[PDB]
Amino acid sequence: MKIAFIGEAVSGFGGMETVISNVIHTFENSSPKINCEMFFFCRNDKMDKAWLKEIKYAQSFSNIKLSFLRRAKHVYNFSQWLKETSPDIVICIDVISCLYANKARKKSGKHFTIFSWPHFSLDHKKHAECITYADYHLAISSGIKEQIMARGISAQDISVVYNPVSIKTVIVPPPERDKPAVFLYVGRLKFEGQKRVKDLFDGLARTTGEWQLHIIGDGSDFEKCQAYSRELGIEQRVIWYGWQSAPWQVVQQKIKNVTALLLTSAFEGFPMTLLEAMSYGIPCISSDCMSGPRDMIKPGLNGELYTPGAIDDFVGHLNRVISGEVKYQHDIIPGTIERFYDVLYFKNFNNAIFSKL
Repeated sequence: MKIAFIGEAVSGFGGMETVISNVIHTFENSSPKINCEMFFFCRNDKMDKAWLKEIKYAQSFSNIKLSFLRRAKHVYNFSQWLKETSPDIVICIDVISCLYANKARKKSGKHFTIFSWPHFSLDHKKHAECITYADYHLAISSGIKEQIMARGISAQDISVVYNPVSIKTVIVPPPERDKPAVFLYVGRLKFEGQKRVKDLFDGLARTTGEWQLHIIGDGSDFEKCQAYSRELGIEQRVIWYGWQSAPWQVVQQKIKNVTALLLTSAFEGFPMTLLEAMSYGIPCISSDCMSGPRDMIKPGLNGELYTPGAIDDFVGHLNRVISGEVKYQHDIIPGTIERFYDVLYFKNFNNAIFSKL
């Protein structure tokens, strides 16, 4: 004991919430308990509490409209909480909370260590400069580590902890020989913007060889993406599943054989679907975007990376996996993401904290 996990209020149904609750519980059962608590800075109470089931938390509100005054109230409320708790460790799940923690530490008179643990590219969310208010840093990607070092932080004060995925006991095999290649896209649909489904279709339309694309997800651009597939003349090779609560059940039950999962984004907070696909042995072809894919994909071994915007290179990767010129062995791909699996992840996460202490 004792570790405080603090951050601005979240929706309550995110991937981030899943990792946080999971990390707290296995901290809570590590030693006799090593105690964990959470503190949220909120504008309202719209956050769902389901995920905080067995989690002790407190909140600070504040909906004053001048942000200077709202931050002042948050720093005060968290300063008082620090006096009633006494945590040894404060871990901030967003960058603005690093500022709140630092200012409330001086105000409260308490002594503790502040870790940042952001869950999105600093360059793509506000308040990036607030990262410098933490003592040490827990980076879920090498890209995040580079962004922190760019603000003057020493690499020795940043540990890359990645993010966790569960070990699977089934493998999704490739299509049998002489069957069309089967590509998979899992995610919210955006035609350009962050996801660039346009690039996915542009690349697939230029490829050589028989292929089929299975798309699990939707979004406002659904109709625009459908019309673009018709414009490119690929519409009979695309199968749309809409939103799906359990995409990997759809993969096993309905699709059964997969050549590769494709991701064509301009940026990602953390591409958890890539980890999920590799944990089932599915190779991934991804843009090398900020951030995450380059930490998971090993070119030639479990998939490929292409330079952002290099659609010609993407098409080359697609042609080669279709032809067999490059072959990814689905049976060994789950072993290529060893450092992401729950138990080893938590081991290095725990060590990244107590080694700085």
